[PDB]
Amino acid sequence: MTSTFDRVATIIAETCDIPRETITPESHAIDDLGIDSLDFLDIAFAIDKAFGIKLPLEKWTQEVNDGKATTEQYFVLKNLAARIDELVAAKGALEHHHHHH
Repeated sequence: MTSTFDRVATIIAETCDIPRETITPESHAIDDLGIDSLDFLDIAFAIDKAFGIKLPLEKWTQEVNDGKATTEQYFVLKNLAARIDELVAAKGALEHHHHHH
């Protein structure tokens, strides 16, 4: 299991001084966790380093605000982790499988 959510939940924990374990996959960064979109830029930049991916977070936030998309689709842990995991697979070409404890 490439626990993409797990690593991002840890990043969020470090960001907003909160326990990682209380962040569930269906937690909304803004509505639920009470984390502003500006902090979510820093979170995404920490993901950018961690996974070695380029999150177009600027366009995703723009889609939300311009009614192209809803906030949930990019700012919920399950959806965000899926976006990340797609970009890890796309850049990797080979399988991004990594086992851990």
